[PDB]
Amino acid sequence: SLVPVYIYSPEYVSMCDSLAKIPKRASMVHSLIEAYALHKQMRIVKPKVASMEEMATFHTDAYLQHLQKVSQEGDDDHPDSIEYGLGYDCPATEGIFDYAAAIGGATITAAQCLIDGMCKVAINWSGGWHHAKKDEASGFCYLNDAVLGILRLRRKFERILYVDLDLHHGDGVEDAFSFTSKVMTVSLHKFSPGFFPGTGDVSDVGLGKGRYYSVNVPIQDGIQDEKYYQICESVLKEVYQAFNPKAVVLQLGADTIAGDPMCSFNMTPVGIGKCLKYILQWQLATLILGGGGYNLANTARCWTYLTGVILGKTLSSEIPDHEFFTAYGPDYVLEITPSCRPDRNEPHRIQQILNYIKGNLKHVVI
Ligand SMILES: Cn1cc(C(=O)Cc2ccccc2)cc1/C=C/C(=O)NO
Ligand SMILES: [K+]
Ligand SMILES: [K+]
Ligand SMILES: [Zn+2]
Ligand SMILES: [Zn+2]
Repeated sequence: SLVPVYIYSPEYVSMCDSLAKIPKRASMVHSLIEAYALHKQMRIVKPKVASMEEMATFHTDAYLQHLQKVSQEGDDDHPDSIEYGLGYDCPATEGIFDYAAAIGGATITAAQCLIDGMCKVAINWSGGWHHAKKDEASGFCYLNDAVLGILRLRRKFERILYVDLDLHHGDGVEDAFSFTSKVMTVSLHKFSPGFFPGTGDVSDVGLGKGRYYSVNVPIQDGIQDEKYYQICESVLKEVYQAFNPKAVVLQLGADTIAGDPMCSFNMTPVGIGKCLKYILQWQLATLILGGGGYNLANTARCWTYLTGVILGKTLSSEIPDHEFFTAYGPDYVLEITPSCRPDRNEPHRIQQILNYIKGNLKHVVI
């Protein structure tokens, strides 16, 4: 149809809530999307928990298995943990395996729907776990659903484009497809000394026949909706022309929005929204994902607003009373206001980058 597919299931939302770093976030988001009763304008779909075999299409058995053990326990001692990433920035708590599988399945489902012509846009705000390596958790990413969806997607579509708008660089997803030309990865993110993962400069382009098939736009603190769109809509224009994608997987981690603990970018869901609109306009099959977002209230407002955009709907400022109303204090409005920090993004260095890029995107043609 022309109607968007909204991957959802009360079981699933509960599952996602159990994640340490972002408790009750999944619920808060569905709850708010429901309060603006947008779900009514979408096609709900239950997540087909990823099979051991499906997850294994990108992750080593050794890893998936170890992730399983620990999940049915508590990583009792296991000094081998570090070998797989389980530690602090990826706590191997109990029953996370089911957690992973739940999410990875959802994203896979989303991709299935897109494949089966059931819709042009499939959503899974829980997904977006872009750091997970083929065999080693990373920055709260125990499973890389982002990649899985791309794989499942490549079944029907030839060239697939992955646009990562999370605050952090989408290393995991990028690596997975660093050596191929069938999948292109575009990532906007804060790049600085010490800032995790600290990978993906602009000189990062890919390897072998995957060279120039990995584009990275390093941004600096303070960037707002103004410049961000300029920068983004600029790159996405080139990428589109020189790549001609068949489908698109878009990660929209809200850890870039003003107010997020990450205190780096100074974006508001409206800006990210404009980027979303620009992509959607290509009317290719598109798989939407969540990801970072740690100022929960805000993360909810953001993704809800975006969901609105996806429906070409205009939401009212008044935050609809709902299960978490209290949380949107003290103004209870949808809009987010950019903090008052300077935008350390020198316009010279920027244009310098947008050329470096389009220049590399020149080869992609040739
Ligand atoms: C909150 N978080 C902490 C880490 C680290 O492991 C390390 C770190 C080290 C020095 C400065 C800042 C962060 C990674 C994340 C989030 C990733 C994310 O949301 N991906 O989508
Ligand atoms: K990113
Ligand atoms: K690539
Ligand atoms: Zn272990
Ligand atoms: Zn992030």
